[PDB]
Amino acid sequence: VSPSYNGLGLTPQMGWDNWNTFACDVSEQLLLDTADRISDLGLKDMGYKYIILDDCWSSGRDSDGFLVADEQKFPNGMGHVADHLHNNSFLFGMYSSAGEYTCAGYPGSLGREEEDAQFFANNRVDYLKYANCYNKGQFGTPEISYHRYKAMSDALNKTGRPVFYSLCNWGQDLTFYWGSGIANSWRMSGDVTAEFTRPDSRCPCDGDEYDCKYAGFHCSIMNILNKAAPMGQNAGVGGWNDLDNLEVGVGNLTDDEEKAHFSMWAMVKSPLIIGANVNNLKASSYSIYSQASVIAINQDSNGIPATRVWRYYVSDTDEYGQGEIQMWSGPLDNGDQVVALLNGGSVSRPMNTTLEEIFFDSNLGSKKLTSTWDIYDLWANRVDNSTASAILGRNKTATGILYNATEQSYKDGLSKNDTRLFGQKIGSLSPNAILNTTVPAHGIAFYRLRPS
Amino acid sequence: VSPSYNGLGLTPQMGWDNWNTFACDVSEQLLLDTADRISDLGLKDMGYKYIILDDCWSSGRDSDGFLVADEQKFPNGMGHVADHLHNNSFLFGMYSSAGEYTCAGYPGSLGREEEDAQFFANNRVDYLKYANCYNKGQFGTPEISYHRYKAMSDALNKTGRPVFYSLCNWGQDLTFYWGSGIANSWRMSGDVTAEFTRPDSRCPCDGDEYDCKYAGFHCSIMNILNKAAPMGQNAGVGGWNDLDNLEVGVGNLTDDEEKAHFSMWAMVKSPLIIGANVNNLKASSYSIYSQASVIAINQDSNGIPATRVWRYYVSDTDEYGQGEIQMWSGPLDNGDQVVALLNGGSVSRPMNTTLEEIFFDSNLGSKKLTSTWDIYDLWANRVDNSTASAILGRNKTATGILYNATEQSYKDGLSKNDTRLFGQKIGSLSPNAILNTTVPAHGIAFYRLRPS
Amino acid sequence: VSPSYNGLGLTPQMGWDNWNTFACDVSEQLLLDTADRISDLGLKDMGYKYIILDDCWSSGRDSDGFLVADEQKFPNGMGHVADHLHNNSFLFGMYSSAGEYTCAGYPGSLGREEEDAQFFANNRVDYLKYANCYNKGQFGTPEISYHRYKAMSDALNKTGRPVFYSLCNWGQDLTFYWGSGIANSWRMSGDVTAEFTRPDSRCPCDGDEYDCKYAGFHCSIMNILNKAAPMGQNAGVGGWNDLDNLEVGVGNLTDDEEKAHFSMWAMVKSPLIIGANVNNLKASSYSIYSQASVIAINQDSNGIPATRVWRYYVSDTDEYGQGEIQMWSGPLDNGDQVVALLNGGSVSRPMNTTLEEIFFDSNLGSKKLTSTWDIYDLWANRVDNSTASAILGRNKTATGILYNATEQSYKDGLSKNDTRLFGQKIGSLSPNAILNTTVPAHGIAFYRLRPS
Amino acid sequence: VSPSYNGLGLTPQMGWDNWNTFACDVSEQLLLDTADRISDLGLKDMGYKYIILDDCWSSGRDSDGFLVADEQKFPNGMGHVADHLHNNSFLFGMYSSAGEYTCAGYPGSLGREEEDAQFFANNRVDYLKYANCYNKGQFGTPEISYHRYKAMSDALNKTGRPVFYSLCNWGQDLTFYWGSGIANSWRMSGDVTAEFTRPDSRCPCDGDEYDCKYAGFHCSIMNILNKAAPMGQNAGVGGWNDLDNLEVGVGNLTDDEEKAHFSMWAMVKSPLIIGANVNNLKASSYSIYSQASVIAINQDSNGIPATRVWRYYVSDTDEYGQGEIQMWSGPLDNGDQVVALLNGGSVSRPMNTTLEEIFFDSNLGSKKLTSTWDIYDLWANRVDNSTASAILGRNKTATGILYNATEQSYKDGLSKNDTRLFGQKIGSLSPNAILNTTVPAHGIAFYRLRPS
Ligand SMILES: OC[C@H]1O[C@H](OC[C@H]2O[C@H](O[C@]3(CO)O[C@H](CO)[C@@H](O)[C@@H]3O)[C@H](O)[C@@H](O)[C@@H]2O)[C@H](O)[C@@H](O)[C@H]1O
Ligand SMILES: OC[C@H]1O[C@H](OC[C@H]2O[C@H](O[C@]3(CO)O[C@H](CO)[C@@H](O)[C@@H]3O)[C@H](O)[C@@H](O)[C@@H]2O)[C@H](O)[C@@H](O)[C@H]1O
Ligand SMILES: OC[C@H]1O[C@H](OC[C@H]2O[C@H](O[C@]3(CO)O[C@H](CO)[C@@H](O)[C@@H]3O)[C@H](O)[C@@H](O)[C@@H]2O)[C@H](O)[C@@H](O)[C@H]1O
Ligand SMILES: OC[C@H]1O[C@H](OC[C@H]2O[C@H](O[C@]3(CO)O[C@H](CO)[C@@H](O)[C@@H]3O)[C@H](O)[C@@H](O)[C@@H]2O)[C@H](O)[C@@H](O)[C@H]1O
Ligand SMILES: *[C@H]1O[C@H](CO)[C@@H](O)[C@H](O[C@@H]2O[C@H](CO)[C@@H](O)[C@H](O)[C@H]2NC(C)=O)[C@H]1NC(C)=O
Ligand SMILES: *[C@H]1O[C@H](CO)[C@@H](O)[C@H](O[C@@H]2O[C@H](CO)[C@@H](O)[C@H](O)[C@H]2NC(C)=O)[C@H]1NC(C)=O
Ligand SMILES: *[C@@H]1O[C@H](CO)[C@@H](O)[C@H](O)[C@H]1NC(C)=O
Ligand SMILES: *[C@@H]1O[C@H](CO)[C@@H](O)[C@H](O)[C@H]1NC(C)=O
Ligand SMILES: *[C@@H]1O[C@H](CO)[C@@H](O)[C@H](O)[C@H]1NC(C)=O
Repeated sequence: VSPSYNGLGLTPQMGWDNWNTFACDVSEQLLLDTADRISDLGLKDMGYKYIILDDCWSSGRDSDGFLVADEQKFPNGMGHVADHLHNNSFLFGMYSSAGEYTCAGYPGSLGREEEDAQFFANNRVDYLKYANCYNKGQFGTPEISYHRYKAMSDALNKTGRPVFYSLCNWGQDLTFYWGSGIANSWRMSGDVTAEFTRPDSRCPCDGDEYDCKYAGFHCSIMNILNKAAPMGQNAGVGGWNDLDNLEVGVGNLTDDEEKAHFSMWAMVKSPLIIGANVNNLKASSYSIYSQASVIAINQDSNGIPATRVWRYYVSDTDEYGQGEIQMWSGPLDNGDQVVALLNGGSVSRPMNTTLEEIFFDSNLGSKKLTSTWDIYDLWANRVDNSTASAILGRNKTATGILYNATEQSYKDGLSKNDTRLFGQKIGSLSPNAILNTTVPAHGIAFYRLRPS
Repeated sequence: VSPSYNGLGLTPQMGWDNWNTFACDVSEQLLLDTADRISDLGLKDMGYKYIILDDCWSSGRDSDGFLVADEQKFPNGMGHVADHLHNNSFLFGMYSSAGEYTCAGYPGSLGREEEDAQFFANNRVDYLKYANCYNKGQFGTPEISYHRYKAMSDALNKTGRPVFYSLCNWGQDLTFYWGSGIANSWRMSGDVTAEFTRPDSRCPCDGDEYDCKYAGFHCSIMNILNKAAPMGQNAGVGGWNDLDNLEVGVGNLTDDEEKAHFSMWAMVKSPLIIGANVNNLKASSYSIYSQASVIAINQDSNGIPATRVWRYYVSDTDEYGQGEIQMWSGPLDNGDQVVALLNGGSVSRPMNTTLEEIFFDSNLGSKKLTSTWDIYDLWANRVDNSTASAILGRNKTATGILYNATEQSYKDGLSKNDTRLFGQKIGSLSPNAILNTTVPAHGIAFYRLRPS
Repeated sequence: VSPSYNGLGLTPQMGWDNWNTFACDVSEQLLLDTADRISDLGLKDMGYKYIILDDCWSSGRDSDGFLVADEQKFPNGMGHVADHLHNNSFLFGMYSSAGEYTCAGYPGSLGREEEDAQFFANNRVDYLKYANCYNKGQFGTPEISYHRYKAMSDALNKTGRPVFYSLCNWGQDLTFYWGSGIANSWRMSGDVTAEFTRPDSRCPCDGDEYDCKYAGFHCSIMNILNKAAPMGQNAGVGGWNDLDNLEVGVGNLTDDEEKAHFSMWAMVKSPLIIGANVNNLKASSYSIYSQASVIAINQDSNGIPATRVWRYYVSDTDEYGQGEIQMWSGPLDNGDQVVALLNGGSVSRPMNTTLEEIFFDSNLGSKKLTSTWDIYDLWANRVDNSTASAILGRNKTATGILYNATEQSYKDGLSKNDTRLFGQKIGSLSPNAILNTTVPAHGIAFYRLRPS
Repeated sequence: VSPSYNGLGLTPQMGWDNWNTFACDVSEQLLLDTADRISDLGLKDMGYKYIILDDCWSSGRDSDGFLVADEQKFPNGMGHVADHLHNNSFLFGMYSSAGEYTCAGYPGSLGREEEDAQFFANNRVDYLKYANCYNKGQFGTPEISYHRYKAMSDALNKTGRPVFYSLCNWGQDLTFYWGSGIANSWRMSGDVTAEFTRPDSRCPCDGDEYDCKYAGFHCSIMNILNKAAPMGQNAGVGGWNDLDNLEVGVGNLTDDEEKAHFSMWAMVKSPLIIGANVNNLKASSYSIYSQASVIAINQDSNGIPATRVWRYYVSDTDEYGQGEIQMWSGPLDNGDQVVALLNGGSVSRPMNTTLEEIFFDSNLGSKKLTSTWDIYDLWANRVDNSTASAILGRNKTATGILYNATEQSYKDGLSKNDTRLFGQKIGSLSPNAILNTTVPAHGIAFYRLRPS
């Protein structure tokens, strides 16, 4: 633990990014309509405050060296978009790269940090995603990468405007070590894709290679989670490990895969950023994004990422030869404990654990191991497929259905003991007893344990 | 994507180099005769414009510190060779090393970049191959290697002469990351040899070791292709991965090995540089170099290297214990798709793929997966062994037989739909159907798919 | 061998640290009571001189930039604690980090080395544990880490006060190479835990990965010993490999595990620092800490760490799939030899060795291989469970029971031949004969061999 | 190839070092007696010119900062020893470390390069072995190690005295790349030991790990040879890979192991430095050192290290689980070829090769593959055990028995075709025929092939 370097990111950020679906194809209308839609679906009031505009937004640089927004896509300027967003209680996020160009080939900020930082402040920006493309060889050791990213960190501070600073260097040069003191969140891997396990030649580093020299992209959900496992210890209040935007609602993942993906991202205190097209979001995906129970885990005050307790490879492998089972446990602020039984195998299986395994750093005969604990299924009481369809199809309102965090912070709700945030009690676990369930293929059992 | 740093290399370079056969043994006559021969065989007009003179060309340095060409080998100077080449519509390329000496022990350019750059400009040079021998410990991190190669990059720019800058550092210190902003192409491995699979003690890094600390040489064709697989994502217009000169016509590769080698080099957008002795070139090798269909893939406008979709090891291993099968797919500018089924096994085998595998980043129900595609064998209509022999034996002319890119750029030919550039339609692939062929040992099936 | 850079640490340091049990929860009273208790139990006079106060002791920094001790925990200041300790013949140790903050988030010493060094001298400090948290990207190569730690090394020297300088960078950037010239001891791994073999996701580097890029913590006893194995050759008089505080009396290790852990730590010349709560220490653990025989090995004059002679994996694996057997041998100053037969297997087993294996660098027919050697069980004559309980329960005094090193240095005792420091002779080993024993699961046979 | 940076080391150096047997225990008498003995046994006139004094020779530094020789060991100074050596036609070599201290703890030369260099010149030194102990963190990248060793390289040059500069950094930071331009030879691994295959915990890097981060020591003969295999390509006239002093006559290697060890060291163009006590040298070891045939390979003009053609692991493993077979081939200056069939297996076995395998870089139908070659056993006509005993026991003189290179350089002898230097013709190898022999366990078949 250390204080937030800039007072922001006391919990992981939440919001939305246009990349995963719209890529370069962007506009003022797309952004604002989507913003409205996110607000209308009640996701904004769940915490999804950040509207993040990605790459391909500028047209070039003007006479003063300052950045110029592509007026075809943005005919009123950027600050105009910020204002619309602020008026609807959103926060506004923009994109750049710590290099000559951005990953799509547009002007980059390397050596031009102050001008660009000021441009973002001038256009009333709250959040900067800062990439790693075309960095002119300014990487390869922790020090050199640290200074390149400190440049913009300092540049933003100089503008006097509070800006949530999001590093996007894919974990290059061991970012988990040096991120906290200059940033609020750092990407720790190459880009995620809508694949749960699939290895990819574009993502050469496997799950064990947290110190990757070619981060790449099209990395699977399990590849990134596996890379993040040891990094939890270097995350905390004010500085988080970023496992990339959520793929829930994107591509062709199963409901089980989407739950597992969303739960784990929340349990390791990763930024929860919607990658889906909210105007073309399916019901099952929508109810996953809106699971207040799980969001509460991610938004835990004085957040601590969960720890992977064990991992075994299984003979039940998928079409890609992948198959492993995992257990994760983690402390919660109010004395509770998160537990995940993760079945990455190709077949439905029984999974089990004990109190000894759950409270991994507790000695024999200690309170936690000698007490009885109530088990809450965090996935219970999820918005059903019919209700979600109705809300998405504008027939119903989200009001009264989805938990409102604007009305009542997650911390408050936990203090008040909202069944809304704790899921449903399905039983209890006692010393010398075993917790057992059936966990679907590529699925999860996700519990919150409370003392009896 | 980013713009070409110097406006050159909008497609991968094509041409010829004396090293693979003649090594140090060089002369004005060898160069000029070969140039004429390349022109006469019609290869020049296919795109093979660059005549690259390699090592062992200088005799020392003169009183002014400037380089001096070995007058026994070059009695008229270098600019005299340039002129002959320009007159015959060739472009002229020379060699140096970012070190104290060249790999053969001749004067090197380290710390003497401006003088040497100017010398090349003064002798009207269009292309520089810039090696990595005797670099005085100026390597080991990306930064230090970047600055060493930037030195000459800057030095060439200062001369005001357009020069195609070809890096030859064998991928040391992760060149794929930093090459684009200062160069047009970069060697990404140690030297190739006329072996398809053979591991070599002089090339200690295997196919998976793209981050190699001892690049070495005598690396097999499959060793280099395997190293290049993840690097595709860091190549594009103006900056290419260089998998070293072609070994087609050199050594004792089979026809199938030569086709596979040539196709893959083209599909990953590698420089296509003839390493063969064109005055002693055999028929089968000649027809491979002259396959307009395959060159069109390499010379695709807005070029994107193909992606390796899958790779499996097989029990059919050769004399060296090597045996793997690969599938590669890649987007083409006009909406087409390149597909390669690569049999690196020791035995002829059936190979298969689907549309789902071919369009690897396409969601279910999307156009590409729901449409029907016509399959074109890119190796059809190749110059036969009799015709090629006749052309090489001067009995026939290449004119009217080989596609003339000078007369009609590859892009135009693709727009005009020249059967010359598309191969022969052998069928079509529909959703839920499987594409199946028989692929020879160490051979390839190489397709272009067009929408129906 | 090289002289001690500062004249201290001629043998490995011994003492106690509050972290392993009390963590942040500390006070003047806790420290002083514990000090008294350590003295009363006779451990002080065995060599456990250093009372090391860990993290969470400061409240902030004062107006002059100097450090300020948290007056709630320390209402008389630090020098007041030093004095009480000096008066009772203890030495006083404090904590800081070569970073912006300490690992618990309190003021760190990076860039503020002189002020902080002076503060420690002013408060009459004898020992500094200097951590690696929040180091602002000042790591990644040996050189950069070396200078960061040299900064404080120099800063302490400037104060003119003798200070035992203990590095705590977890072996990052190959500390064993550069530690000796600027420090007395260096942590060579991430934090130990009360687990003998258990792999942990928070400690990603296994036993073979001595060059670890994410040191982590919760590393098992065998994980750290395995990492230390090759490092012996870079330790000696004045500069030692530090395998972290002893876990004897902490958590739930078996008696056999505690003996193995304690013996090995001693045999490799690691600092012997009590991590146990001495006010809640159990009998068996107490008798282990008080084994004069084993301490004599650690405190050997002109100390040389032992060498691991062999290591095999066995099918007798524990609940964590871990199971290996090891033999270690090491020269002693008086011509004797330490031998350890280490059974990390899950089952009791016979273990054997010869003189050829014991004297691993001795040629055939040399004196050591041709002589006969007496075998001394170093674990014989250990304080029994009844006597220790009595001493801990204040019924008996340690005086007359525990060896007094203050009264008679270990070297003297070895010269005088105290059966107290040599254990019990259990037999002899002759050329061509085999030394065989039964070694318990997770246990050790620990011998001193003397010439007949 | 590149010229020798200083004109020395046109062939690998030959001589003797006191370390392998006498370690720190040294004197003027030991050195001079040994020198006389080496001369009397006729080894000096075989090329063993360099008498290298190792560590533990100085007593401290004098008032001027200059080095002071330990007058108990050297009561006449060092130049006095040089003179005795020059008078007997020897060359004199001394030791230092690019660090604060030497490996035994005596004054080191880091930051004091000029004074020390001048001290060596003043005492008429011809050769410097320059170690890597206590280097104050000045390693970790190629550049930093390069400059540290360039310091002394420059310092020696400044003295104007020709000095053979021998690097001893154990291959740290890829020395094979940067050694040539500043040195004559570089250690490429940790210290050798009298073990043929034995893995050792003090030498953690295996045979494949040429890029070692903890070089260590007590590395086996096969461990070092395996590390050196890829490095041949970076050695040549003026700059050689050093595989450490010869262990022939030291410890308890078999005659077959000693032959294999000596042959391979010669074939890869390593320095041939006697590590044995020449006053206690056994017959079989003596005849190995004196095999003119094999020395001629090492001392080949325009020397090129041999290439390992293939390597397979065998089921015939020794007590340490080690067992591999190797074939090495290499070009010789006069057009001949060295061939080694190396049996690292535990059992005697038949080994075979063809001309295609021997001439690994020759195409089918080329002269070398189509010609017939005469096979010469390089180990034939070796001094027998009786004659060697007599010479060592002073009964006979070496004169007329051992080849005299002082009288006739190896190059001359090869030109004159001395059966003395070629071994005995045992047959011939023709195209499509197989060369087969029986090779002993841990033994070698070592051939020179000549065209018929
Ligand atoms: O472009 C915005 C992108 O930046 C970050 O990217 C990492 C990724 O960038 C490139 O990927 C893409 C494919 O999505 O490839 C082309 C450029 O050739 C671009 O259209 C696009 O960015 C590189 O090709 C990859 O090497 C690199 O891994 C960021 O992580 C993304 O979220 C996104 O914001
Ligand atoms: O010399 C021209 C050569 O430079 C580059 O070199 C890498 C390669 O150089 C040396 O190998 C040599 C140089 O003459 O190449 C032949 C092999 O056919 C050998 O006779 C000789 O050793 C170094 O010795 C090697 O370590 C190194 O791998 C460039 O990459 C080549 O394309 C070529 O232009
Ligand atoms: O001492 C001369 C030695 O220097 C080089 O060795 C590296 C090696 O040195 C140390 O080994 C020895 C044992 O031989 O250990 C003691 C004290 O530690 C010394 O007397 C002696 O040098 C280190 O312990 C090792 O870690 C280190 O690797 C050189 O390589 C040798 O050839 C020789 O010249
Ligand atoms: O706080 C003093 C501590 O510093 C060293 O620890 C390394 C260890 O620090 C961090 O862990 C901490 C502190 O131990 O433990 C909890 C749980 O994470 C946090 O409050 C705090 O950050 C890092 O998280 C770990 O990655 C790192 O390994 C030292 O080694 C200890 O002996 C102790 O003095
Ligand atoms: C994944 O593939 C499924 C087929 O199993 C397909 O249904 C999804 O595409 C969506 O189909 C919907 C038809 O009910 C359509 O209304 C929706 O717009 C479409 N989504 C997109 C992005 O084209 C596929 N899912 C996704 C997210 O692509
Ligand atoms: C290795 O062990 C052999 C027995 O296998 C032994 O003979 C060697 O010792 C040497 O023996 C010589 C007579 O054969 C004797 O003259 C010599 O003094 C002796 N060397 C030493 C150091 O004692 C052993 N060889 C070595 C080199 O130690
Ligand atoms: C600027 O930096 C200081 C810390 O030096 C911090 O307290 C402050 O909040 C930062 N301000 C902004 C606007 O980022
Ligand atoms: C003393 O107690 C320990 C338990 O901590 C036990 O394991 C050990 O065997 C006892 N000692 C003896 C000699 O039995
Ligand atoms: C010479 O003696 C050695 C003993 O070490 C033995 O290996 C070898 O076989 C002997 N030579 C002959 C020719 O018998």
